[PDB]
Amino acid sequence: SVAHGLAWSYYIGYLRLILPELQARIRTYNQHYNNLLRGAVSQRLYILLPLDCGVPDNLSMADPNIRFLDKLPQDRVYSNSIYELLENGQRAGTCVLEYATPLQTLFAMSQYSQAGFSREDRLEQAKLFCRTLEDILADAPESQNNCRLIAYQEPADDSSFSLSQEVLRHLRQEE
Amino acid sequence: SVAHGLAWSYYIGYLRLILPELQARIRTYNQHYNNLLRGAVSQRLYILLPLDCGVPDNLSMADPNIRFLDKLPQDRVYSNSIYELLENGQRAGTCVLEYATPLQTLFAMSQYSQAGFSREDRLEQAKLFCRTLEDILADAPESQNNCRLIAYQEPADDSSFSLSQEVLRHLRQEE
Ligand SMILES: [Ca+2]
Repeated sequence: SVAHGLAWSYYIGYLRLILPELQARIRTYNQHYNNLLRGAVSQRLYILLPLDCGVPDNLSMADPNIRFLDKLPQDRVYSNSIYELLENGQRAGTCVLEYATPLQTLFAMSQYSQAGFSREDRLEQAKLFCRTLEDILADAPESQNNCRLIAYQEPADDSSFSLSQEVLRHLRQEE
Repeated sequence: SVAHGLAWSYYIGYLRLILPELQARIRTYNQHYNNLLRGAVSQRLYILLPLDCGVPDNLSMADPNIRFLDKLPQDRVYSNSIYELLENGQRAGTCVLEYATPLQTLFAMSQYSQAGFSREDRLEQAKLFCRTLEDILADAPESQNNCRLIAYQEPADDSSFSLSQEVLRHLRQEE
């Protein structure tokens, strides 16, 4: 099961490094664009976990209601992004939002014949990745409340899917 | 069984990306950065895989007989390093050398109390990581002939082990 290693690597190699100073970075950003914003950038890292492992390199196309606002400023250096979430045509929220890159690995594997990795396998591992990461975060309260996991599938009944609504539903669980 | 995911992530997200253009960068380098007495750089990525997962944040400080020579120059950016290997003071070879970074993840895990991840578990995963990666590489020849995995365990009598000697053993049996 690749999911297990993938989740631990993601946590140990990335989340555990960046989450500690996140709260300070967004704050610094908030203080300096407070004139322009008011409608402060919310504080947690929102991690998108599309279970179909479909990962554009751009929420700048994923949803008309998600719009790139700005780069969150400040071996590995971290390029986080701030986005506004619209609803009813209005800005309804702003948050640091990104895809869980290990889902790309799972996707690449399923596309790599020698991996012997079926579509059923990939989805199952994606689910296992999400679950494992949740368990990891559960045991690190400090990190668990510095980020939010947003896992989703697009509906079978080809009714319309809203990535922004998915994000907003979590973002409103807090405040 | 974190080793599974670590190996696949390392292959998909790094090795399979970098190995395709390795021999080109090495060829290119073996001239256009003219240094009179510089020796030819060997053709493959040599990857250090200590089973104890002990990765120094350097590479030279583990062994004075491994000496940094140059950065291998390159749409992502990659940091690879060239070293000369000494034997009785003499230059016995020149190669592109680095540690397998996923072993750092295994070491960090064993240090992370809540992982429930012991030194014994770490060694088991380290071996599995090597075996898994070797298996992956075997079914990807165009990438297997471009790198060499150097897995080793260190004898309790450290006077009986030299990291440079280990690299040299592999370096000597090839082109
Ligand atoms: Ca010893």
